[PDB]
Amino acid sequence: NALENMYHLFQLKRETDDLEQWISEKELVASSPEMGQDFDHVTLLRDKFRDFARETGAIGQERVDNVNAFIERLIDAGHSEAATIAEWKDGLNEMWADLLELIDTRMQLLAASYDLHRYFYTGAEILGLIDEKHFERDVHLLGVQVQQFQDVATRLQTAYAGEKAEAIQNKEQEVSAAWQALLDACAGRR
Repeated sequence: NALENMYHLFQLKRETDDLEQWISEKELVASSPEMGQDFDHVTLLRDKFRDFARETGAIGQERVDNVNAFIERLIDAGHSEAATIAEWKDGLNEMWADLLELIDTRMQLLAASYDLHRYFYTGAEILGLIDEKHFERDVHLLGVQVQQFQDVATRLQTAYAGEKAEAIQNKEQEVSAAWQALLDACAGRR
C-alpha cells in the first residue's frame, strides 16, 4: 500500500512537471506584442492566433482536468502526502489560469488591431473607387459603401481618443469630402 501510493505520487510528479513545462512554452507564443504591420500582416496574425488559442485551450484543459481529478482521487482515499499534492494542484491551476487570461487579452488586442487596419484599408480603396469616376447609379451604390464606412468611423470614436481617434476622424472626413465632390460633379450632369 505505502509502496504504490508512493508510486502514484511520483508518477503524478512527472505528469505535473511535463504539464507545467508545456504551459510555460505556450505562454512564450501567447505573449508576442506584434499586433501587425498592415491589413494583410494582421489577418495572418489573427487567424494564426485564433487557431493557437482554440487548440491550446482544448488540449490544456483536458490535461489539467486529468491532473486535478487524479490528485483529488489520491486525497479522498487517504494519501500522505495529501498536503504536498494539494499544493501541486493549486500551483498547476494557477499557471493554467494565467495562460488562459494572457491568451485572451492577446485575442482582444488582435481583434482591436484587425478592425483598425480594416478601416484604413477600406478607406484607402474607397478613395480609389471615387477616382474610378473622375449608369449613374453606380455612384448611388458607392454612396452605400461610403455610408457604411462612416458608420464604422462613428463606432470607432467610442473606442479611441488622442492620436488614433484623430487619425480615424481624418480618413472619414477625407473620404466624405471626396465623395461629396463626386456628388457635386454628378448631379451637375443632369
